[PDB]
Amino acid sequence: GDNRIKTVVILGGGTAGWMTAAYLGKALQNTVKIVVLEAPTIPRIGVGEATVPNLQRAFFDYLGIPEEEWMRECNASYKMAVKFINWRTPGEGSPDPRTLDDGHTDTFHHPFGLLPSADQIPLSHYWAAKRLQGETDENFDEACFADTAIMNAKKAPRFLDMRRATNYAWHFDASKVAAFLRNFAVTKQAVEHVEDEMTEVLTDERGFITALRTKSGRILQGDLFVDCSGFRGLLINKAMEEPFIDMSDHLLCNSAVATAVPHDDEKNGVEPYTSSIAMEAGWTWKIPMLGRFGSGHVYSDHFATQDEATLAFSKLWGLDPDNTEFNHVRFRVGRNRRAWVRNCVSVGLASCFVEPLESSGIYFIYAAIHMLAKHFPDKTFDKVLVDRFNREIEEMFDDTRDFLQAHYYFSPRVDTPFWRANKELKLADSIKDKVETYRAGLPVNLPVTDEGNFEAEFRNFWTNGSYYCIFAGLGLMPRNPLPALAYKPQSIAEAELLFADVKRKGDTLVESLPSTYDLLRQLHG
Amino acid sequence: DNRIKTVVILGGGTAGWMTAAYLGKALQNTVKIVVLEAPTIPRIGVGEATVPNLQRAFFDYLGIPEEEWMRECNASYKMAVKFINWRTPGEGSPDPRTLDDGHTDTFHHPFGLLPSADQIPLSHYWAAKRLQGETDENFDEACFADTAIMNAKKAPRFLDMRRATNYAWHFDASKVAAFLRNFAVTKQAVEHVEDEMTEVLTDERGFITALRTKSGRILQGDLFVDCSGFRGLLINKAMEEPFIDMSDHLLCNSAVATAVPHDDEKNGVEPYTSSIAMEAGWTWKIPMLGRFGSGHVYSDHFATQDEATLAFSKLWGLDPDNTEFNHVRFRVGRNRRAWVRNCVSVGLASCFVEPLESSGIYFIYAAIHMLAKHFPDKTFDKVLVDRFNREIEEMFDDTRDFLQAHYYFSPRVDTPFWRANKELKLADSIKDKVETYRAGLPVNLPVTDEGTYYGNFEAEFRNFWTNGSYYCIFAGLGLMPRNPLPALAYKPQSIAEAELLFADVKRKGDTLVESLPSTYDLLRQLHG
Ligand SMILES: N[C@H](Cc1c[nH]c2ccccc12)C(=O)O
Repeated sequence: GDNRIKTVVILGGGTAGWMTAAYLGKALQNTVKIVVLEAPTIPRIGVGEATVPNLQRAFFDYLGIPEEEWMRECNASYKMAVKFINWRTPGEGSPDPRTLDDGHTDTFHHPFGLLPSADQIPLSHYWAAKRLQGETDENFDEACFADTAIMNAKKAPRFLDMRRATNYAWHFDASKVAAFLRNFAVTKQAVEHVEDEMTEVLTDERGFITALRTKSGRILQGDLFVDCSGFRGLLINKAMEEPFIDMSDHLLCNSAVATAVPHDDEKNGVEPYTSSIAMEAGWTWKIPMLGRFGSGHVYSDHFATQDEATLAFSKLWGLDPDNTEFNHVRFRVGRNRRAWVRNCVSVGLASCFVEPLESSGIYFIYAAIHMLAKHFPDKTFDKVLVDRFNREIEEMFDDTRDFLQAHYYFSPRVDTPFWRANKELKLADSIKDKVETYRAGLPVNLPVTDEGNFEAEFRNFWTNGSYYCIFAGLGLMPRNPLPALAYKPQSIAEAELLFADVKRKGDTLVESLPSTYDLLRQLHG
Repeated sequence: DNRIKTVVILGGGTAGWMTAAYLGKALQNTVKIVVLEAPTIPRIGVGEATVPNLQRAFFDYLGIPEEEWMRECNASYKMAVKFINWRTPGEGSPDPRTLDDGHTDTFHHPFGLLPSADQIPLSHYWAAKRLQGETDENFDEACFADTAIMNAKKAPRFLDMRRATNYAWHFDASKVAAFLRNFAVTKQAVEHVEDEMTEVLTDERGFITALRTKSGRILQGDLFVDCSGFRGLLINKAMEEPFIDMSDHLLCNSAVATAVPHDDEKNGVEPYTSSIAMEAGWTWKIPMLGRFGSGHVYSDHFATQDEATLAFSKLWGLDPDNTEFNHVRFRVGRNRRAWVRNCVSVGLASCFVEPLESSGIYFIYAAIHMLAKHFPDKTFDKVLVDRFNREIEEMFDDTRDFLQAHYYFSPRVDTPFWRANKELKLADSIKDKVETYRAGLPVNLPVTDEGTYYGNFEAEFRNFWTNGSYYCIFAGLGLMPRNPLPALAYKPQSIAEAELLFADVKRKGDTLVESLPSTYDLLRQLHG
């Protein structure tokens, strides 16, 4: 016979909806009808969104969409790191770094370049040895990644002839990526765009969804439903009654106030990185694009009111707190008990969320979509397929939640009740174990690759290098060097050449590369 | 200077001399290394099998070329373990019985990673075709050109030594030990003390300060490696670390072995290890130039040594009185902790399973590799020790589980041995993987190419038994998924892309089965 899914209905557009539609369009090879039900788009100012480097490999390449093509259509810029500003020093927010007890600037980078090795030990470990033994005054980021010097000079990750210099991710307008993908899905993949509100969810006797009724009275029948409805979870939470697990016992931020800020890219150039600017009750992103930069103060409302937060946010950029356009979001932090129940699959905010401290939102969507295609059911909805999908989403999420918690728990700051309450939170066992490992001088989640394949990154997402960037950046160091280094003088010496190579290539590239500004100007024909 | 200054290794053989040689290179002559070994009573070379990383991870680390060590220990090539009669009842025989469905009862467990189409391994396209009647081909022959190369007994290299395929090694264990002793003493300033141990001297915390020899000499050290074999003279006896018996997971606990002269002119040489099923266990065959090692592994709760020796002798038609037999009674399991205080267990002193999937040398290499990475100073940081212990326990339990799957999913129920296998519990870890397989999903999908996998030990160690190895054993024993992977029902272009991969396997197999020398002719050239 034929027990296959025939129709898929996706509730909600935006990134989650149109990413799911486009990806399933390619994955299911036109054997399945795909419908997107999206309420017509109330226009909101492009507050900017940041990504991680596998986005082109895991998503746009699967779809056959060249990098330059999609960037041109959504005002995209380059990202070589997240730069953390004032995460160690007390007081009011400021774009400018305060000065540490030891005299150095309170800035550290989390770049995506992965670290070379000598004698199967990463350069991280040789740096740590020299720092703990007084043989260097260099920061981890400066010693270990040429990317740090390239970002300090605001240079581009590519040459004008488009040769790659370094690894990088992307800044873009979310609503314009959604628009680009809608058009691609509708014109290239026979996806049906239904512009209407949902009013009823029709369910059979055993609790499966049979169809969505729209305002216009159209009945969208389907065998499988993707909830991309955002925080409301119109299908997964409301209709299906799957509980959401709040994880404010792990992260405190639960609110943001955002906007977009015109920018003199002639004077200042463009920063090829996202900035995480510390504040009293949370932090503030800055996502440079050609002509402006998106920003949003992420805060806990148990430690600041919306007005306190809006004032503090406005003060930061020196904006008129009444006559500038603000978007105010109150978000869920956590995940559904189960991402997929019966014939309902949650993707995006409907599934899970953390604050965008390490740009995890788009990644969560393409990872979930990738796992849906791999676990794609027939009408029997085998419980093992569903359970293994749910297992992958919970491990993906908890991994990134824990990484983020490490950013708060190991901040030295104690000046406001927010920063103090961070130290009151329990750490998940998983991240206590990794702290203990790091503190003994051992690597955490050693990377295995030279490519810098989505599947390799998904199983080991936050590698040794990323733990060092955050731990060492916040001032947490191992108790001692890796003991094996005391027996390996030849390896120490081999590592000295690697540090020299980082210095040389940093200097060579800081001279030969165009500015982010000049590459963007060339790109946006 | 709080560093370890001296390392004392109790015991030689493979575990002792591999540890000595590896630490010699790893510690860059900043540390004194002593091997205390009782002088060597010669024993029959019953043969040992290995995995492919051994040349890259060990001999190449030491700068020893492949041809050099193979020539010194009568080594041959290995492209798989071949399982014979694991599905059909009756007495042991070298020759495969026939299944109810007409297939011969042989299946291969070769090396390499399976190619993919649309991020789905070739295993899954094969399974679809088999469950849907579109193929009568075995998993092994559809999915690995190596199966055809092994069927013709051809070599994994051409005579000019171009690589054709993946492979590992058969060798004489005692000759590899001898080769490495000589290398460690003459090239790495290791001190060989030929004496028995009489005393283990300890401080107030129970840390070892020195070993007394029979001659009365006192070997001081800061770190002790127990390579003493099953007796665990340091880890179990002196340190009193309990051994966890795991006969509630595997039943075999005995072996009777020997070496068998072989007409390599008539029969050629098999470039693989054979696992020949018997009534109370199984029998290895490890071909080398001129002879083959063999040993019947058995449970003594289901056969006596006589029963086992007779049955083993019957198999090859050996004279059960006038052939030389080695009789081993082994412990199966691992220490509660591999490393206690300043005592590190390696080899049989740490852990054992029967050599059903050639895990002996690998267990040694992995422990040695992890010792160098976790190498302490005199403060013996408990986190270094704990992380070492965690790696060895997970390594062992993973392979114990994989091995149990060989017995639990054998369809055989004809003897009380095969029946008792099905009375044992499966560990959770392996139940979960069976359930995943049975829904058509991959188990332990490889995440790197072959270059990375066999080039960086850390990539192999985190993914040792891949999707391919689960299919080789499950499908080989006749456990199949309930249904194909549902995603495949929506992916006709991907089905078609997989058909080209099957065609590529056929072409490579046929091209190479014609152009390659016999294992015999490559061995003849190698041992010139
Ligand atoms: N890591 C795997 C182990 C392996 C694969 N096939 C066999 C056959 C016999 C023993 C071990 C293995 C590899 O080497 O590819």
